[PDB]
Amino acid sequence: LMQFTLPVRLCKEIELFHFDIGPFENMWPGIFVYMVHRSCGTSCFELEKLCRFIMSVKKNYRRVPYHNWKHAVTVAHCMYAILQNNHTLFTDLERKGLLIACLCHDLDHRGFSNSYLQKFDHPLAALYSTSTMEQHHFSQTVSILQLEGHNIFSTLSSSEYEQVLEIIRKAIIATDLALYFGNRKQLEEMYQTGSLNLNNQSHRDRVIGLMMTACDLCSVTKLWPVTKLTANDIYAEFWAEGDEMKKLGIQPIPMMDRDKKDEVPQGQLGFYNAVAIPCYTTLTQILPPTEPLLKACRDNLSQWEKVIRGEETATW
Ligand SMILES: CC(=O)Nc1cccc(OCCCOc2ncnc3scc(-c4ccc(F)cc4)c23)c1
Ligand SMILES: [Zn+2]
Repeated sequence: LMQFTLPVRLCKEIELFHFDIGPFENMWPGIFVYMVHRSCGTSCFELEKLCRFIMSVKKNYRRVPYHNWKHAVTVAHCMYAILQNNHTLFTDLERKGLLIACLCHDLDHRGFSNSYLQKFDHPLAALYSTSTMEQHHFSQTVSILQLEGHNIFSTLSSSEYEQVLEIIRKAIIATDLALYFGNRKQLEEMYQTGSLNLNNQSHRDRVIGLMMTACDLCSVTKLWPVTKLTANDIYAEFWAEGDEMKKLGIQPIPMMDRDKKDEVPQGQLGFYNAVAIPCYTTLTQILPPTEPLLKACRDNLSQWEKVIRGEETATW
């Protein structure tokens, strides 16, 4: 049988949460196939159909500084590290579904938030009033699955197929950060009152939603030099959206204003405190083997504090 392999440094480092997939774009499909085979087995997909699916997904990602193909594969790797560190918790269907959801979660992203679509009066905002881009990303995912030769789920019953596309739909909708706050608040209550039950489908959903936020934000869990350079890509998108807000005659929030770069360090502190730390804290309480994400997140907050106090500087 045909079992994908990696050079020794990659074969080992890929098991770690802080793995960087590197600058060689033509290696990323091989990295993804490798992760699926070790996460779900050589059986769970027809390799011809998989590679065809991957290459069409790649084609429907755009040339944007942050929400691109590299990000898709990076987010899938985080989900792979979480699945491999908790191999006993997830069904055969959830493992298959979640690596696909991660690869597809940002399909056809143009570097703009839901707010900008609503202020621009984009057509997708008429089709879907909430989680605008995220419902688009999912309907893109369904389209690629319905292309001739791309149905990587072709061997499932009508029943399992519907279950796997409901896992993918909810997984992709949960990457809407507006939904994250309430989702994590409810999980924190259910954990502390001891009512959280992984056998309750409704509880599993919320838990899978937190994992998707954790994987989506995973650039804050890398080593500082990777985190620091990804920050330049994130703000490159943010500043372009701020410029497009000014063209509609709207003053953008300061974090989207390229005239307020000075405020980024303090902005990153807010983000680590209000979003990142709480996210990996709750994920670690529910899934203890995910502690390294929280630890790497705390290390980077401590690096942004160093930047504020002038003992360290980011050029951007
Ligand atoms: C105090 C406070 O609440 N701050 C606060 C709250 C809410 C969002 C907020 O964004 C701060 C901008 C830095 O954003 C980021 N900063 C570092 N890493 C990453 S990885 C993904 C994002 C990312 C995050 C939000 C997106 F909409 C789009 C991508 C991101 C900051
Ligand atoms: Zn994403």
